[PDB]
Amino acid sequence: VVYTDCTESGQNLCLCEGSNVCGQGNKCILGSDGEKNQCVTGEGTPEPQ
Repeated sequence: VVYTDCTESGQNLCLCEGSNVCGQGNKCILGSDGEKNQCVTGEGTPEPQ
């Protein structure tokens, strides 16, 4: 039950915490304002098409 990496801050079923998944029910923000990545809960969508 693993996924792929994200492409931008905001997706969900991707990898944002280094290589750990970050997203279902929540929403990560990888590299904020040209900064770092972090996981927060919110409004987004799965990365897989």
